[PDB]
Amino acid sequence: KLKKVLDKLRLKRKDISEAAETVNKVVERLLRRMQKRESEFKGVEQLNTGSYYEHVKISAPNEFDVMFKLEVPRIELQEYYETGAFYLVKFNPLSHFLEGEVLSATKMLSKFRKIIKEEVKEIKDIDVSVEKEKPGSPAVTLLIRNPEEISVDIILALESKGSWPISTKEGLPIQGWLGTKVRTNLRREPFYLVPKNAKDGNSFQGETWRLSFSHTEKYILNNHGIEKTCCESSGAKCCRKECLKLMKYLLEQLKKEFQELDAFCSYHVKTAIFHMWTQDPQDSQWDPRNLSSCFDKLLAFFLECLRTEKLDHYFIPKFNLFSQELIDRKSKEFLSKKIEYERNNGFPIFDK
Amino acid sequence: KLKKVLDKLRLKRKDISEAAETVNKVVERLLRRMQKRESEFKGVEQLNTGSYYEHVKISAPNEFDVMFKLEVPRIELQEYYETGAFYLVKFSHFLVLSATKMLSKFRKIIKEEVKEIKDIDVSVEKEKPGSPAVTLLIRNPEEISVDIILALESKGSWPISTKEGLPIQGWLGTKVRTNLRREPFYLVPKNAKQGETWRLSFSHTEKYILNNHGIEKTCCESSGAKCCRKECLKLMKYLLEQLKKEFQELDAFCSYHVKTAIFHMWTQDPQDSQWDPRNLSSCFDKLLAFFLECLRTEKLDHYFIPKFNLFSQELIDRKSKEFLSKKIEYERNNGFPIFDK
DNA sequence: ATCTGTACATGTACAGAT
DNA sequence: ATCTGTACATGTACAGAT
DNA sequence: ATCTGTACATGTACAGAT
DNA sequence: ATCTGTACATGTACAGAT
Ligand SMILES: Nc1nc2c(ncn2[C@@H]2O[C@H](COP(=O)(O)O[C@@H]3[C@H](O)[C@@H](COP(=O)(O)OP(=O)(O)OP(=O)(O)O)O[C@H]3n3cnc4c(=O)[nH]c(N)nc43)[C@@H](O)[C@H]2O)c(=O)[nH]1
Ligand SMILES: Nc1nc2c(ncn2[C@@H]2O[C@H](COP(=O)(O)O[C@@H]3[C@H](O)[C@@H](COP(=O)(O)OP(=O)(O)OP(=O)(O)O)O[C@H]3n3cnc4c(=O)[nH]c(N)nc43)[C@@H](O)[C@H]2O)c(=O)[nH]1
Ligand SMILES: [Mn+2]
Ligand SMILES: [Mn+2]
Ligand SMILES: [Mn+2]
Ligand SMILES: [Mn+2]
Ligand SMILES: [Zn+2]
Ligand SMILES: [Zn+2]
Repeated sequence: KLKKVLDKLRLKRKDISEAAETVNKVVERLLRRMQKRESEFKGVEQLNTGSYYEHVKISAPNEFDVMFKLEVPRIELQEYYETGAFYLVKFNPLSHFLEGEVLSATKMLSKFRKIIKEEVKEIKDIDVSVEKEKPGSPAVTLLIRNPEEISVDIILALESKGSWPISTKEGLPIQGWLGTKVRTNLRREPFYLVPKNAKDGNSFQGETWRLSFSHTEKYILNNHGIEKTCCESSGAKCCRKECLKLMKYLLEQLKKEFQELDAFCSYHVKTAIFHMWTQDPQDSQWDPRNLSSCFDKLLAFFLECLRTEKLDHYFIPKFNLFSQELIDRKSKEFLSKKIEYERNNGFPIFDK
Repeated sequence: KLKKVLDKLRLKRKDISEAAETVNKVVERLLRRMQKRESEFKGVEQLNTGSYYEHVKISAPNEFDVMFKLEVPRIELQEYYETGAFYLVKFSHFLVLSATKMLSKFRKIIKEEVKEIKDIDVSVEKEKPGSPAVTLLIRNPEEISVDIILALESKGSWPISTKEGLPIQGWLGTKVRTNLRREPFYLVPKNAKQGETWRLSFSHTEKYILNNHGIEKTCCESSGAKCCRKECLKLMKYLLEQLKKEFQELDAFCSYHVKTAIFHMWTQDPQDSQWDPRNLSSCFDKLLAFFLECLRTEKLDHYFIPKFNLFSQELIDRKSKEFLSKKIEYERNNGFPIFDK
């Protein structure tokens, strides 16, 4: 039923290995070049993030997310107009990206990008170009034409080892689920800043960064139970990741047909399900035999977020991803009707 | 009932503070002398172990265990007569690495430093053979002992005899196990019974387990449910201590026996709900039953070293074991009279 | 001669394949 | 049920540098 | 290399509520 | 009698500074 859908969504070991071998070649080579010279990004380290590395990538192994993180000691953060998620950075190889002590995201991203393009240019091993910059994106995106099309977001990131910013104090409400020790430990890991890089025309546009908890989200996905043995070989298997996939698929399929859904992304579904997992902590509430009622209750939750125009960042409570400012009421009522319809007619869109 | 017993066993915030301040003074000072002065034990680091640091110490804060661990480069181990737990070490004034030679110098230093402490009342206990410890007796108005335990630290994968040990897969899980087994392992100068023999120590791992003892991550946390696993451990420790005070026939038994047994019980009964505080009685009782079966069958395997039987004939006489069986059985079947002294 | 950043060596969880 | 490739963590060997 | 500052877990003690 | 909330105490990991 939904079992058969997940079978379709299941990646193939063969495709995984073909995609993985090529992607690793390129990434490895880019990462070397960032140190290989007296470059401003020497010391940058690699951290694989996103769905593929969380084992929730569906349909094909054709999008990979990688974080090129750089430790910046001695950092002063200033929150950008109470938004919660956006900051200026202040205070050395970075010398050339400063705006009198302020660190320009776009200056740094540009140099990062220029290097990447140069390195890609000198790869006649594999078929690979760099995608035209999209505004409001921190990524340098590689398009690889293995006989199959594969995208890789290379994401520049600052790494701070200090305590997380105050706006996250009330975030990550895992106490009743994964517990206090997991939370304290996670919050001792560093936090990450990535360029916002929009070209809206607003003040500080080019010097604004945004927080990233991709590393933490990865730990959670791969350690998702109240019982330590959830999904392990001497444990009981849950259906938490399976729900995540199914919901990801509903949004993808809808997004490929209807352009009224451009404002929506998978991060919305991931955020929503983090909330659901907090709300329903017990592994027994995600029993595989209850895949249907579980997926259904996730859908119901998501619709309520759309209806009430409210879906809080899981790490930054005050930052509403479903604000009027970010997504139109119309866009939200439109997605509400499409989800409601699919739900009440057997999920036609799963058969396409 | 047994709730009332635990109250008696509960340490007092005041005594904890007084004992802790004095113990830390001494340990801090010993640790400095090992490093800040040019000794063979130059890079030695501190790691607190045992009941007090596991929060299972009963009655009084009067015995403290501390490990002075030393990072020692790539070493070769060779198993001492198949026991599983005892090894010779190989590859500087202690050379094959003699446990006794090393322990002696370690001890000499400690004695010298203790000698020049006019701050606090503190002597060094007469050496007990087949003990890895230098034991300090501190006469705060209250008597307090501190085992300073020399330990070699190896970063290599654990020895082959432990491959089948630490059977936590159905309890704490495979990820916890793999991770724990990536931590280093420790060799302690316990003389085996000879003089160049070390013994493995998993005090660091036992500490993680005591403080992360549930199948649910929230066991005993502030947004979790409280279990009675540590309470059973205390109760069983107390039964053994009280019995040991009365009967010399029980000199061969120690709390490590009880701790080992309960590790097995926790493995056998993984679910936090099987250690519900409302079931303190049935839980303690089933622990007793398990321990008697170990005594009856003369078998209690080291939790980390399966082939090493702590209840072998070679280590404890049949008579000693039948004697403890009768005493435990009696206490059990008459409401634990011994808990009222 | 010693030291070291880099690459290899070892081990295992996760999940896909048989 | 067993087997197998990938990703990821930690230990160690070593050519090139000091 | 060593030390201090910070944050929070695991305790204990006790009052007021259930 | 037990539970819940607060205060008070110790232990411990790690970052940033010296
Ligand atoms: N892969 C992917 N790309 C999408 C999706 N919807 C739109 N896009 C593309 O994103 C570009 C513009 O950026 P955006 O802000 O609209 O989209 C981001 C981000 O790209 C998307 C999720 O992408 P991901 O990080 O690769 O996701 P993951 O690996 O978890 O799953 P999968 O890739 O399999 O879907 O979500 C948006 N987003 C918004 N806020 C955040 C945030 O804080 N973190 C992250 N990680 N993403 C965020 C355009 O090219 C557009 O086409 C989509 O569903 N998937
Ligand atoms: N504290 C204590 N001392 C005891 C006990 N029974 C006997 N002793 C004294 O130890 C001397 C040496 O004999 P032993 O080798 O049989 O004793 C050891 C060890 O002393 C004892 C447990 O001591 P601990 O490590 O301080 O205990 P823990 O901190 O877990 O709890 P607590 O101190 O609250 O009881 O058990 C014996 N033992 C045997 N194998 C091991 C092992 O692998 N590890 C450890 N740690 N101990 C082991 C005798 O002369 C006597 O005076 C006793 O119950 N407690
Ligand atoms: Mn992705
Ligand atoms: Mn992406
Ligand atoms: Mn002890
Ligand atoms: Mn001791
Ligand atoms: Zn699971
Ligand atoms: Zn517990």
